[PDB]
Amino acid sequence: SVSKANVPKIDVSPLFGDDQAAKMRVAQQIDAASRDTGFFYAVNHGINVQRLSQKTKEFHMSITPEEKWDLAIRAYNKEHQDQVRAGYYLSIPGKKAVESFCYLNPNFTPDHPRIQAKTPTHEVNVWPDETKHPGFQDFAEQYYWDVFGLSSALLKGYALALGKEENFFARHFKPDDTLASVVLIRYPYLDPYPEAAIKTAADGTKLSFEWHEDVSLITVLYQSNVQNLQVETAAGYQDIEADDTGYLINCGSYMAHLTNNYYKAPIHRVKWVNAERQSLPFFVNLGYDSVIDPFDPREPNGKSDREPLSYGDYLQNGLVS
Ligand SMILES: N[C@@H](CCCC(=O)N[C@@H]1C(=O)N2[C@@H]1S[C@H](CO)[C@@H]2C(=O)O)C(=O)O
Ligand SMILES: [Fe+2]
Repeated sequence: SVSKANVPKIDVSPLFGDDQAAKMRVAQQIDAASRDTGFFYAVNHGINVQRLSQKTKEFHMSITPEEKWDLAIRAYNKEHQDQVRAGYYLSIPGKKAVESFCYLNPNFTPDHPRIQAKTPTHEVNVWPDETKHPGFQDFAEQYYWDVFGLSSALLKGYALALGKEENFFARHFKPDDTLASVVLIRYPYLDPYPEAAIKTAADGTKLSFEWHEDVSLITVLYQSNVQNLQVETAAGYQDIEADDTGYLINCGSYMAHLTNNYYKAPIHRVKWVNAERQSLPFFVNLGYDSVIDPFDPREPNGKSDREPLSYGDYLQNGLVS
């Protein structure tokens, strides 16, 4: 069988406070995890994840085919040419099992300057009818800000881990312009399960999704308590244990770029499991114009031979790829 990946549980609660040495001890743990498998569980994070799971389940289980077309991104509904990112991503019964709903910064309203300019990667969220889904929009928007807050705290820990001041990343992660997204992914139980929705890896493993690096600075993920994720290490792919009380954290490829691969974006994949479950990532993205100068923490002078890349260029390029 597959070895279990080392995915430590880190109490991140000091990152919300003013005990600087305690924050450094958290930063060390983040450093160690980042340099090992690239994953850790954030615990004592303050978010009500059971309620998140319950509200998300109520939504997934009550939304109708009519509503899904009405909310569909343009890959599924040609009428919705402005919806590249935000909206409903339909299942295809007999073929594609997964379905999801993505939303972006609630501050991307029609009057937002980037929406007015039609800047790539910015969209105004779409929502189901309030009467059919009472409280869902308000809950989902509040969740965005709850997970934004956790993510800001985690970015302080990453900054300290890399030898920087604690606002090194967080100063570019702002409510008025963050390109961060929430995705509410449903993985269904199906009997029989469509073979066309099952991929097989080179090593024989049945997959729902093949290997990838995340398009993000960091990813902040809640999942149901059903083991499914694997990470590629030198020892081969290893199983990441489930923990539905914590947030699974890893770096995306923007972090790898900025740190000259000192904090790699780990390659990971999703095993096929025939189980009704949830995968609720928050992709921590900066602003469209955010640029952090690449560096290299392994080098005495900290200098890197990588070219600066704006977050908006990174994201546009990554989402297409
Ligand atoms: N629409 C988003 C970007 C979504 C990126 C994405 O689709 N991620 C993969 C996916 O689906 N999975 C990975 S992350 C996560 C596991 O690696 C999830 C899963 O399948 O569980 C946006 O515009 O910002
Ligand atoms: Fe991923």
